[PDB]
Amino acid sequence: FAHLQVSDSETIDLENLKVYQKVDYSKTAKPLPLYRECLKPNTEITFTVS
RNA sequence: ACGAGAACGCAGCACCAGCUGUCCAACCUGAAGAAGA
Repeated sequence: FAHLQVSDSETIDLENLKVYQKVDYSKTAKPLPLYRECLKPNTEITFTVS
């Protein structure tokens, strides 16, 4: 990494935003208090990482 | 009633002329918002 040059991410789309619920997996799908807006699927982002 | 008396070592004259406090040098190195809210 100290000889690698990782860069930032490029543009992430604005029309691909979709709020989602966080759920539990332990033998039941009980919702959890914290929610968050997220990014909807089938979105493509690009980089320039060499 | 003195080898004496009288007699400015004084007058004119720029410590001055030319000369980059410059040249080289990355404020740089190493470091996830996860996690049982």
